[PDB]
This record gives sequence, C-alpha cells and structure tokens, in this order.
Amino acid sequence: SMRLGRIASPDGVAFASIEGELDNPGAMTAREIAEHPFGTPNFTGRSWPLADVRLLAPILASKVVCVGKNYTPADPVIFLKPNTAIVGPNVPIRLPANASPVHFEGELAIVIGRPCKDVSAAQAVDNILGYTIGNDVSARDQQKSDGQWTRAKGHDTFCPVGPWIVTDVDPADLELRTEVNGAVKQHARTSLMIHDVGAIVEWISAVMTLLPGDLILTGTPAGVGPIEDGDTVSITIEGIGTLTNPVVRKGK
Ligand SMILES: [Zn+2]
Ligand SMILES: [Zn+2]
Repeated sequence: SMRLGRIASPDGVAFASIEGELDNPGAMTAREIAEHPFGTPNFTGRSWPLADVRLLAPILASKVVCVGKNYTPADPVIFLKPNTAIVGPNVPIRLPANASPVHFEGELAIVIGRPCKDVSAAQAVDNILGYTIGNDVSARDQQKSDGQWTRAKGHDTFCPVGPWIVTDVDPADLELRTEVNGAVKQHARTSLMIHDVGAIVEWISAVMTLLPGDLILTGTPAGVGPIEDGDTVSITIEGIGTLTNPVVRKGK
C-alpha cells in the first residue's frame, strides 16, 4: 500500500516510499528503500522531507509499450517508445526545432512488477507493481509523414513519467485531467477505456515478455493538443497525483 518513487538525496540515488497527504507534496517524507522495490521492500532507516531531495522518474524501464486509440471493438494497436525518451517530473520536454505540431497525451501508466509472458487479463493484477502517469509526447507531422509512429513518439524527453507509482490503486474508474498553462485540455475517466488494464496486459504479454519496471502507456482521452516553448503541461490522475513538465523548443 505505497507510493514508490526514485530520489536523488545526499546519500545518492535510491528507491523510496513517498509518504504523506497528496495535497502537501512539500511536507511528504521520502523513506529510503534498501532492497526489493518490486517485492516486499525493506528500508535503510534514512528518510528526508521530499522538498529536500530531487524526485526522479519512478522507474528505469527496459521498454515502454504503448496503446493507440483506447478511449470511447477493434484489437489493441501497440507500439514502442525507447527508454531514452523517459524523463521524470519537472524535467523539460525538448521539442525538435523542426517538429510541429507536437502534442501532449496524458495517460494512465502500468508498471510491471515481475517477469511475465502469456498472462490472462484476470491474472494481470498479480503482475502489476502499480500505476503512474505518462505523457505520450507525439510529433504529429512525423506520424503522418512516416506512417509508423516510432519516430514521432521516440524523441528524447517524449516520455515524461511520474510522479511515483501507486501500488494499491484500482485503475478501473479514475479521473484523468490534463492542463497546459492551467487550462484544462483533457478531462475524462479511465472507465472510458476501450481495452481495460487486464486486456492490455493480456494482449501485450501474448506478444512479448514483460520485465519488472516495464512501462505500459494505456492510451489518451479526447482533447490532445499542441505544446510550445514556454508551456507547462500537468497531467493529474485521481488516486495517483500530478505529473508536471515544462516545455522548451530547441534552437530558441
Ligand atoms: Zn474533474
Ligand atoms: Zn498515446
């Protein structure tokens, strides 16, 4: 029953249990994890107020598997983002000088907690560490131009993830809200997903082995739109928190 994150503290880089009321992130306690972040974590004894440490991307994923069109049936359409696209909370998304329009896409993210393959939808729960937030950043011109979505979605910084992974949250009916400079762009519930978390894990794990720490982005609701130099994009998911990233365009 925890928020699993990663931190850069005085004593270095570590997993941590991030404790406290969600509406006061400053006064939250980062309780340093020693071993077994995907099993039963044990703790070093050290902790810091969260304000005192750098909050990082909550996982080092070997791959990011993603779902296309998934909000209100056709089979899931999946694609990959390279783990070099991942950044954590508050790290800038850097737009290539030549790419326009570049879109945000707020998404519920699944974090896989153990090696698995050929998992049934009903068994997905036993293989899921928990849930976090992803921003499936996408160069739309490049999507249309390539047909394949890989390049459009694969630029460095195009996979913000965080702020942390919640292990006990039920993904079936959670609100997701995306803001760009405080203006609401996406506003929907995960209960509108065409393929639910179990169906997504069943589908993907029938294709490829999923490893502890692997991320799955489960698709974005209506209201996708452009981001530009100077913008800030915040995605909030109920029961999880808020993933926020500034935006800069290269060459400015
Ligand atoms: Zn709302
Ligand atoms: Zn997406």
